[PDB]
Amino acid sequence: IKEKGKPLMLNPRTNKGMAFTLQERQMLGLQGLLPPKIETQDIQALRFHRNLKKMTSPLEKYIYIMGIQERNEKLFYRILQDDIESLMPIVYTPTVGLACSQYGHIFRRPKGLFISISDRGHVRSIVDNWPENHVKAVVVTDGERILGLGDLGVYGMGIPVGKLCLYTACAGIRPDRCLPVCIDVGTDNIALLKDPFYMGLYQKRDRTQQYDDLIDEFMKAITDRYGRNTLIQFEDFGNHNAFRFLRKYREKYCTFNDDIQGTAAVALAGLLAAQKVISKPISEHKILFLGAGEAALGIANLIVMSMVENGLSEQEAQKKIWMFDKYGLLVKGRKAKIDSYQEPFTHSAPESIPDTFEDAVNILKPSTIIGVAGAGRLFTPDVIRAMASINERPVIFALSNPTAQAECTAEEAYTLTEGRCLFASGSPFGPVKLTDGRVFTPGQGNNVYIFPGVALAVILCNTRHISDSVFLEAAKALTSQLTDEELAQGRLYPPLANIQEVSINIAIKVTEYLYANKMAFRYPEPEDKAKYVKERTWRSEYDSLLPDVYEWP
Amino acid sequence: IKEKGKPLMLNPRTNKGMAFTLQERQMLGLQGLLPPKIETQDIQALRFHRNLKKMTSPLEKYIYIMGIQERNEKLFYRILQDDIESLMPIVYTPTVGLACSQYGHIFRRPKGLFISISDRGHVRSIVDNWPENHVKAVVVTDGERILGLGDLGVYGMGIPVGKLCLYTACAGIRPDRCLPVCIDVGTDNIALLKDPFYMGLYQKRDRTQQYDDLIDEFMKAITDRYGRNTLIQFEDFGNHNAFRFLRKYREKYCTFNDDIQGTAAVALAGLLAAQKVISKPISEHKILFLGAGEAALGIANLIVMSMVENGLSEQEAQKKIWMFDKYGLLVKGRKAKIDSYQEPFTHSAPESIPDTFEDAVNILKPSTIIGVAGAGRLFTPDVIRAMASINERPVIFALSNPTAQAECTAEEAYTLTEGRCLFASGSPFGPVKLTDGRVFTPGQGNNVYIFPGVALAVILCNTRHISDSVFLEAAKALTSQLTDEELAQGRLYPPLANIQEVSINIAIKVTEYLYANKMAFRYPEPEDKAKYVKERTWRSEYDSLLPDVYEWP
Amino acid sequence: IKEKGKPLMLNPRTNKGMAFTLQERQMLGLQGLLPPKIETQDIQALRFHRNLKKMTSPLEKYIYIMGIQERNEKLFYRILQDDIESLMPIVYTPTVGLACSQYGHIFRRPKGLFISISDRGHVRSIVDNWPENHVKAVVVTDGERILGLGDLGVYGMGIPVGKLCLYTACAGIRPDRCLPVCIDVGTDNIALLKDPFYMGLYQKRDRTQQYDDLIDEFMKAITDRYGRNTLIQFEDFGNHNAFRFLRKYREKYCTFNDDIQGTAAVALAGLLAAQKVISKPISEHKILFLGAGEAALGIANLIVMSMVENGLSEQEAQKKIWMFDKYGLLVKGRKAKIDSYQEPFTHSAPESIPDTFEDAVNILKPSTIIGVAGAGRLFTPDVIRAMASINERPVIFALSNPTAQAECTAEEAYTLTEGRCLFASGSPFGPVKLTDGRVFTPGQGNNVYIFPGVALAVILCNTRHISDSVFLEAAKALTSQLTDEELAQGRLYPPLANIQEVSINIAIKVTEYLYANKMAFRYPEPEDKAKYVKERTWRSEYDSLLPDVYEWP
Ligand SMILES: NC(=O)c1ccc[n+]([C@@H]2O[C@H](COP(=O)([O-])OP(=O)(O)OC[C@H]3O[C@@H](n4cnc5c(N)ncnc54)[C@H](O)[C@@H]3O)[C@@H](O)[C@H]2O)c1
Ligand SMILES: NC(=O)c1ccc[n+]([C@@H]2O[C@H](COP(=O)([O-])OP(=O)(O)OC[C@H]3O[C@@H](n4cnc5c(N)ncnc54)[C@H](O)[C@@H]3O)[C@@H](O)[C@H]2O)c1
Ligand SMILES: NC(=O)c1ccc[n+]([C@@H]2O[C@H](COP(=O)([O-])OP(=O)(O)OC[C@H]3O[C@@H](n4cnc5c(N)ncnc54)[C@H](O)[C@@H]3O)[C@@H](O)[C@H]2O)c1
Ligand SMILES: NC(=O)c1ccc[n+]([C@@H]2O[C@H](COP(=O)([O-])OP(=O)(O)OC[C@H]3O[C@@H](n4cnc5c(N)ncnc54)[C@H](O)[C@@H]3O)[C@@H](O)[C@H]2O)c1
Ligand SMILES: NC(=O)c1ccc[n+]([C@@H]2O[C@H](COP(=O)([O-])OP(=O)(O)OC[C@H]3O[C@@H](n4cnc5c(N)ncnc54)[C@H](O)[C@@H]3O)[C@@H](O)[C@H]2O)c1
Ligand SMILES: NC(=O)c1ccc[n+]([C@@H]2O[C@H](COP(=O)([O-])OP(=O)(O)OC[C@H]3O[C@@H](n4cnc5c(N)ncnc54)[C@H](O)[C@@H]3O)[C@@H](O)[C@H]2O)c1
Ligand SMILES: O=C([O-])C(O)C(=O)[O-]
Ligand SMILES: O=C([O-])C(O)C(=O)[O-]
Ligand SMILES: O=C([O-])C(O)C(=O)[O-]
Ligand SMILES: [Mg+2]
Ligand SMILES: [Mg+2]
Ligand SMILES: [Mg+2]
Repeated sequence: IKEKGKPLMLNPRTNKGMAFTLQERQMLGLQGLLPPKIETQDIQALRFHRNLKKMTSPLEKYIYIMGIQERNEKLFYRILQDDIESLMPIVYTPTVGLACSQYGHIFRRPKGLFISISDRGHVRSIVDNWPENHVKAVVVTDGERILGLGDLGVYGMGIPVGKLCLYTACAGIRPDRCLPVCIDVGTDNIALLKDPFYMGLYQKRDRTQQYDDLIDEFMKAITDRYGRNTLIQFEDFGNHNAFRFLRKYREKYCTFNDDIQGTAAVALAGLLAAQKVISKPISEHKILFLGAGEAALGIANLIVMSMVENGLSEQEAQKKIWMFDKYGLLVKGRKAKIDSYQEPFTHSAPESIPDTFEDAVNILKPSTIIGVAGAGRLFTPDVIRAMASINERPVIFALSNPTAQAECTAEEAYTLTEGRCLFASGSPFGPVKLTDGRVFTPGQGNNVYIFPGVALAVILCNTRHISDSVFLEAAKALTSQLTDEELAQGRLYPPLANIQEVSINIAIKVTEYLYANKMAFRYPEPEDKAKYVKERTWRSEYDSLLPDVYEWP
Repeated sequence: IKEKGKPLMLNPRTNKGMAFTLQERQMLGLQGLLPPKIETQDIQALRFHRNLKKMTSPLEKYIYIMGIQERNEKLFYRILQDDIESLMPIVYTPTVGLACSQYGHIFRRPKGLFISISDRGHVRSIVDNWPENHVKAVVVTDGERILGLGDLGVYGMGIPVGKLCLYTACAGIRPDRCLPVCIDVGTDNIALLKDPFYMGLYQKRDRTQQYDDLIDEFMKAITDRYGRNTLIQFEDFGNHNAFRFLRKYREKYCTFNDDIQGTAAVALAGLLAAQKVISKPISEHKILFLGAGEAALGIANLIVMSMVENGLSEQEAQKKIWMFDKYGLLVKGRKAKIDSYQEPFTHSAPESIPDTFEDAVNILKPSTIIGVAGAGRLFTPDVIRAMASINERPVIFALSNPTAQAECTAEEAYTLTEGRCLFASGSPFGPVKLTDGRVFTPGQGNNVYIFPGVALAVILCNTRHISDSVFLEAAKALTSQLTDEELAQGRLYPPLANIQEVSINIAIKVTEYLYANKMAFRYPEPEDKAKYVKERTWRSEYDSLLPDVYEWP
Repeated sequence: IKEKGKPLMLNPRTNKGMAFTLQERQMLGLQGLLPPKIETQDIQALRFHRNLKKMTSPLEKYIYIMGIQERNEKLFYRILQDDIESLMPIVYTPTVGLACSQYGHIFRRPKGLFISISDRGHVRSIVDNWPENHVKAVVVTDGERILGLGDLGVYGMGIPVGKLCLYTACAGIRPDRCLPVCIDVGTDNIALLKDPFYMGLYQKRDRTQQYDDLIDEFMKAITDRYGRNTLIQFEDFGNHNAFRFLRKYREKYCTFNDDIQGTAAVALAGLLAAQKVISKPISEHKILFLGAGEAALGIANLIVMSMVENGLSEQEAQKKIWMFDKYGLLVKGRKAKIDSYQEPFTHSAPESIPDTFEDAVNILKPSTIIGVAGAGRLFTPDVIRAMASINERPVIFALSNPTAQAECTAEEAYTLTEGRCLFASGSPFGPVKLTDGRVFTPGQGNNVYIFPGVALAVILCNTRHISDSVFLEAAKALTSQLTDEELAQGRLYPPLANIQEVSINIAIKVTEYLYANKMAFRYPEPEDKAKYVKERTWRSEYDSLLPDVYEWP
């Protein structure tokens, strides 16, 4: 580092607090600016964990923990590192959604880069304003589809901020190499538009060509400063834009859309674990999605990709997938429009056309039900019992977020199906003890199990473009870590507590994969990928800031 | 110092070059950015002296020495400290004059603060731009009367730059507590106006109320940022303005005029010493100046002041002084105009009116002749032979600078009067050996003998305004240091080799005087003035940049 | 740019002098710190050229131009650009060697990075100390074979500084992306060892493994901070080490040796041109080198590379080349040893063994004579007259530097062979007018025609390793720019005045080549190489530093 004195205390990337040794203190000119006591990170964490236990509401705790990050980065990740399983719900879903829902009211210090449509033509001057000079990963949003909460405009910057947090907390990507970005083109949320605390532009969402230049000007400005192979992960964009931007840049830049492909990998991994227990014939497999958007279409494809790879032709596989959106079942010739991506899963209409999802479930008789509408409890007990009746061991995936927008709860799933089902939820749900003593621990089908390890590998391997197979592999690497004993208690995914090692494990297998497919451009090719990855992960342990002083002979 | 790395080297105020000890190098991040050798200031000064010897021209030497000032401040002053008497003619008169004459051609790096009439109304933003926060001394010019060279416009910034050099070199005034300023309101110098290299406004001198308001705004802006008692020394302004500004601000700010008052002190000191060898009766004294501007009136003033303190009434004192300017003898009722300041020295015309200065010397028959017209060799051999005939020991002062503007040379003074005369010149002149073997070492009547010492006192004493009697006392304190032996060799002033110690001794005498007259506001009053002063002179030895590291009990 | 105020003027990479516009002065906090005048780069260079035309000696000039670089970088390259042909001899051979010869005496401000054997184990800390964080090209030396001046220790940093100047002055490589490095491991020059001004370690050259460790620690340190394909150009190392390191790193890093491969490329281009005038049958070709080190071996091998490319087998190619070193002709069975590299040109002794070069010339009767011993005038008139007698059109190359160590002069060559020869020198020589009115313009066989454009292409194409074919192509690309009429005046090389375009042209021909050979890794591959290259060349014109201020809708 190049600065000394107070500036080392103000910069959270360098600030250690009373953890600065007396040498550093005296040496860097901090002596007298800190109390005579010299703490350890151990104690600093203690003070936090003790102060946090006294808090009552999650948003109060979210404001607290996120405030460390703007104070002392290393202690902040040490805090997360100490108990990820418990800080997850606060720093990530569901509390992150409640946070964005009132970002402008709890705003203290700003985080991330902000790019509004009012800066069109100068997106590069802004980019150049970012303090970090070696960014490797960018997570971008326009806040049109923030979780299942809809259009939150600029109030949505809490999403990329919380995702990049997991980048470091789970895969150990360097914090100073990540960059959260929020593109402000207006908002259609009228409540926000009449809110004095709104942080974005007081205008409705611009949907013209002006919008497309902007993302273009952005993509180009970013790569022009940080490199052509900078990882750019699109997050929570509208359905229309997510797909068109993914198809627009996936081959131009190193980009991927978490909501489309990240979600695919995790659901496929969970579905894969489920087959481990059901061992049902690939032929008698039938899946019905609640929703036909980004996630549904992404999961659908990756699933067909696993089927193809397992025999079933692309066609015979797609015929195993049905989708039910806000207008009903996707069937050929329906009044409601079907897009390019849906075509493949739109079939000739069944005998009777379902009016309700419970109808679809009874007409189709699916073996798997995956909710991805973000519309609420659409998996009524009638739907669940329906499934429980149709399937000895039905697979129910309630993946919408946050919790309030989930299709159903761990509670209802297990209870209504009498502990026969295979439950998975996008948001956290506690274990479920049944009258008859049995206890089920539900897994969390969240992309957070994929995107950190998959971003690690892509960065470390200097990959140029992310192919969809990479996510097929990352799904296998994930489900390859589920133990028969973890499987034993209802978990379709490895314990969240072990997410850091799982991530790392995924990143390794994925790099191995990239190199093996001539997709990794880092030279030379490490002989031992495992060692290559672990040797490169960022640690939260304070680093010495003392000058290199040595004697001359 | 609060910086580290390359910046310490870029800043000449902190730069040591190869003198940065190895520890400083490693601790301040300079290791690798400097050659493996660790020199001593002593070696550094050798390199310089070794190099300067190879140089043929003074301007080439000036460009070189002034260049250390913009590279290594400590080394630069060390260099001057090494041999002030030989470096003076270069860094100062006469070489400075020649440097100013083409400042625009030899420009490398800018020095000082520049304020042009075009910045009117914003002078304070400019002042706030100065990097140094605790200025205590300012030397300012508008370049209208640069030495005897006339209006040189912004090319005259070399003057304030050199006066402040001799502030530190002679009196040990901190270099970062000094600020040379240039007020560019245009120039009347046709040549510079048609010169592509000129550094100021291409416009005739602004002599409207716009100018007076600029000076005012400057005086205010400066004191507003640094203090009401900040020392402002006016240098080389036009006759009219010099007086106008001095009367206007001498009681408002802590300011003085060097050309008027600094000159007066030195011509008095010299005149005092001369009287020691002559011991002529006060009644018989009769002085005649060649010139009647700033210096002549400033000296005529202090002379009269002495005479009054030694009997004579101010009225009869004045009557012993005569003046002869570009239009001839100042006499009551002459056609050319006399002003407020010259009226006391404009007398009823003599029996015959002198056409030339030689005529004056013969009609008037003065004991002392003080040249200060800045017009060249006006003290013709005849003027000289005339004086030696009129007086046994004539007193001849050729004070105009630079050397080419001087009224005569030592060589002419001594040889033409047969070593009888008592000479002093404004510019440097070497010893003169007469054919009869006698060797006379002329003294230099230059205000550099006065301003550095007076400035240090006024600063250290937190004095608010500088009265004329303070320059009277600085004259006594200067003459009181001339030894009989030095007097014996024709020196009317202490060797210039001892200018540093002469200056500090004058500093102490003036401080003693200030506190004695209730004009010093520094509390508490230092019991021992002498030590108080020497205790606070800036030294040229490299200081340590290492931090204050020490173990804890 | 992230800094305002004085720091912008101190940093030469940003400083514009009086070239800062009034808007920038006011906006960046420089108003008042610069004279009221606003100059253009055009007048700034005018002042320089005018000031320089007054200087008498080249070292005094070299000191003046190199100081501009430490004051205002863009103006420095502007003056260079203005007349490269005239400033070449000063900023480069022969004045650069003269400067090096007494680097410690003319030392003003440090340039480049220094790494001594005493920093072994902390080389990374030294590199981390370098202000620029995006270096792409490095020119490193140990001052062991500085030109034909031998061991100059650290006084040799002048060389890597000057080479990196031609990088920018000729191929428009960004100055801030270049890093000159000097490795001080001691020196054997006793004259330096007892020199009080010497800037390195007062110890004899360390030649143990500790030396190999250091070079290795540097190689890693460098790539660690700036990337695995950072260009590292070894310059003027000892014969043994030059080859040792080339063989050792050429495949691990992106490195090359200027003295070895550079010279090869430039001599082959000159030879090639000469073959255009001679048309001699490949069969009848016979080459004899004066010297058998870095340069000779490097040229020898590239010559062979070309003959084999045109029929001749490697074996019969080598048979055409003879070398005469300080011990005499390299023949099989001689007492003076022969290394691995010379083995190929160490033939069975001729009839009569030559004791002098003149003998070798008359024994062997070569068609081409290439002096590269740096031992002085060894191409005696007798040696020349002999060549003119043996060959109607003899090819004489006096490639040693500086001019004093050159084998012979242009005048000697042309005059003694009566304008029949084909001359090329490694140092500048004026045209030669023969008594019969004929005027010859000798070419300059200096690698300066090669290393810039080649470095540009390698940098631009992100090449990982530099093959020897690259230099073959660079030779063709260079000789392909010589014009009939240019040849017509005896030029075996394009005029030096066009050195910039030539470089760029060679740069493009090489990247086209790199790409065509799958040796460039910059993604994606530009369709039009020409535009791609001119697109990215650093320009000497001042860039605006004004922030991007724009109105919001
Ligand atoms: N768990 C994870 O890893 C993860 C990842 C990404 C998105 N999600 C969640 O998935 C939900 C939807 O996101 P998306 O990207 O698929 O959105 P989208 O807007 O692209 O698609 C939503 C789909 O659900 C349909 N729908 C809406 N209301 C419906 C209703 N009442 N009945 C039936 N269908 C209805 C819509 O027609 C649409 O096809 C969000 O709540 C989001 O939080 C979860
Ligand atoms: N001050 C600076 O600008 C600076 C300082 C140190 C290193 N660097 C860069 O780092 C590279 C040196 O290679 P290396 O050993 O660091 O990695 P590497 O070459 O093994 O890995 C390849 C890429 O992965 C990135 N990377 C490695 N670990 C990362 C992590 N934990 N989180 C996010 N990104 C990570 C690297 O930046 C690199 O571009 C050089 O290309 C250099 O430009 C820059
Ligand atoms: N970083 C800073 O801003 C800084 C640092 C050290 C001291 N100071 C100032 O210095 C004063 C401390 O008292 P002191 O004992 O040094 O002085 P002092 O009280 O004995 O002297 C009186 C005045 O003369 C000035 N002075 C002393 N030596 C000087 C010199 N060699 N050249 C030019 N001016 C000189 C002082 O600034 C002071 O204003 C305080 O007023 C303080 O504000 C400021
Ligand atoms: N040695 C020192 O310490 C010192 C200090 C200040 C000024 N000076 C020198 O004194 C000279 C004048 O400065 P000033 O401030 O008195 O200037 P000024 O402009 O105030 O006055 C100059 C006077 O000289 C007169 N004059 C000009 N030419 C004359 C001539 N040819 N014959 C007779 N009289 C003539 C003018 O009429 C005018 O009255 C300058 O050359 C200056 O360098 C020396
Ligand atoms: N502040 C910074 O750290 C910063 C700022 C701007 C650009 N960059 C870097 O520059 C690259 C952007 O692409 P580009 O259009 O500059 O080049 P490019 O991608 O077309 O060229 C490929 C390589 O050539 C280098 N290069 C280009 N011109 C050069 C020149 N004139 N002299 C020396 N090297 C030159 C680049 O550094 C790059 O690594 C990115 O890799 C980015 O990391 C870094
Ligand atoms: N013009 C260019 O572009 C260019 C480039 C690189 C080197 N050079 C010059 O080439 C010269 C040598 O460089 P190098 O790297 O080849 O050196 P080197 O030390 O590797 O080889 C020098 C050779 O000259 C021989 N030699 C020495 N004295 C001799 C003598 N008196 N008679 C016959 N042979 C003698 C040595 O035996 C040795 O074989 C230097 O003067 C250098 O300036 C020129
Ligand atoms: O961000 C997320 O956690 C997920 O992609 C979602 O939208 O639910
Ligand atoms: O500047 C001086 O040294 C003096 O006041 C003069 O004007 O000659
Ligand atoms: O560096 C040079 O100028 C050249 O390679 C030489 O050694 O003569
Ligand atoms: Mg999301
Ligand atoms: Mg003056
Ligand atoms: Mg060389």
